[PDB]
Amino acid sequence: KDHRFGSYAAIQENALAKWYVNAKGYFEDVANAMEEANEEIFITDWWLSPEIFLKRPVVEGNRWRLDCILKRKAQQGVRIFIMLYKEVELALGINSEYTKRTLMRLHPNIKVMRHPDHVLWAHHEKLVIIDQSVAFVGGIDLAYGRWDDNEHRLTDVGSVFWHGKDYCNFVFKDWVIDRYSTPRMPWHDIASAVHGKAARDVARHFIQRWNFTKIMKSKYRSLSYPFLLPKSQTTELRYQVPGSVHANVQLLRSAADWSAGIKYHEESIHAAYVHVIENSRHYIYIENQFFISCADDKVVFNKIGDAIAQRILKAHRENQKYRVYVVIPLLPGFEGGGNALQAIMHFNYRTMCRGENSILGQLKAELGNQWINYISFCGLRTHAELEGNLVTELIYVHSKLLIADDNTVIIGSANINDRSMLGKRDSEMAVIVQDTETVPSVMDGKEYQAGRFARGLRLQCFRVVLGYLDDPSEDIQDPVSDKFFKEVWVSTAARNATIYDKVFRCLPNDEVHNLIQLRDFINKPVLAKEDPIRAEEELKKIRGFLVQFPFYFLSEESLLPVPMEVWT
Ligand SMILES: *[PH-](=O)([O-])[O-]
Repeated sequence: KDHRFGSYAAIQENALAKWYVNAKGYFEDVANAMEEANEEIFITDWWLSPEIFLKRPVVEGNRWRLDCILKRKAQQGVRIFIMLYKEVELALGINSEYTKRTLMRLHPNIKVMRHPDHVLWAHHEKLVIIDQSVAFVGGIDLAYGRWDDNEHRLTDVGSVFWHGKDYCNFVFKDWVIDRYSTPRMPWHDIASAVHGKAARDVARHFIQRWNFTKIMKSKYRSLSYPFLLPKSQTTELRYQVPGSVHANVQLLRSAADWSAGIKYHEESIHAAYVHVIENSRHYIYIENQFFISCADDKVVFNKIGDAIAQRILKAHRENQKYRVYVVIPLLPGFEGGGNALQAIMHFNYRTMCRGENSILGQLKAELGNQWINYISFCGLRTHAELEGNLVTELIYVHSKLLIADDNTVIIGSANINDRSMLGKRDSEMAVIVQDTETVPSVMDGKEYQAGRFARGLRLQCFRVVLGYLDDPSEDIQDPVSDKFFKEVWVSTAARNATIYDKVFRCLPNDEVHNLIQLRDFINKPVLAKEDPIRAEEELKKIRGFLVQFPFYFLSEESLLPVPMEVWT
């Protein structure tokens, strides 16, 4: 049938849905949903690490370690199906071959596929579906480094939260791991759960890929790899994710012949994103790992960055208040080294501010200097003391999140880049949630009926990044007023950025325009070391994690050197 946005799935009205800010709650609920499975567990991952703990701090021994959960459910008769991305032979990587063997050795009811063969793009969706009745969709893999809570801690010297290989730091530091010298990289991300017919929609995507891959590879043609069947739409599971509310939901994906055997590619995530931006009335809030857009229909093609610029110019033309918040990582992570990092920085900046085609280029040409009233670009950072020394690290924004108007959300695996959005490249999954239940709220000082689901999630985002967890939240209730935008959002991002720059002289920043200035810069003395008493006094004025994004880091470098589309 013909569905909205050309999705493979219909709008499911009054579906029960949940959101997650960071992995702590997500992994706990996944663990409890799996514990209650009776028939089927389906898992997809870009990377899966079998020994991660889903509940922490650890008690009850290995009861909540991922491999032990799967094994005891398989032992009860639950059939477990796992699809892993097959990384290049030359990748240091994801170790999918080892992980497959580990998993299938736990019990015969556990069946694992890897795809694609290389003798290309990737499978990027991160899904857990239980009994085709509860499904989790997000940006969070069941993998090392992902677990985090809203404190985004840099340290763990008792090994209370990140045992062994789970203590990771994927930030580039070779411009030219041991937990006693080096802080971890915190993992900031977003996920969701859906129930009922919506969950059956997630299952259908997983079944389509499973059966497609089964018939395409010799090794999976045997009876031992079951042919999967969708649960009849006529028919649930004795688990409801606590905290869920009813809303209109719709599954969306990126998929194509190579990834799912469909003849015409699907790019319904992309379509949904452009639609939500175009129809927003008050604000959009983006947290995303990448920010590669602004189409020249030669090297970049997706329409999101141009939709943003054009929505702002409409607000200006109608003399309307409209805000765009953009939170991305301060540096790209690597999980080619430095030339890979630089290529992604090229395209992120190309979308933001480098070129007349940039978002800022387009706004300037029509708005000149008034662009500051409409958009703010940020990353995340934090600090701590490690073994008597002040340290800082960026917080990796791994999210793939769009919120509009406190009433519409898109959560999934798709990054703002062509790889995720065009549909023909990496395979991806997202869900759009549109509120049907509203609460009395405020929007530019005016009475406003906000959506239960989207407002709750936007407020939790705000609390995390602005520093209002467990605090009176009056200052953050209105997401578009001059008072909030200037005195809370833009002020926090500038204040924290200034403090971190002064205390740590950390990269990235607006002073370092070329790689040779970088080397000299980092050899200069650092206050955090020279006068820690004073540094610690200055850091007491930090509130939240938000920091203003530096437009001019490696300004003068041509950040390009492998085809371009690998980076875009
Ligand atoms: P994904 O795990 O690369 O965004």
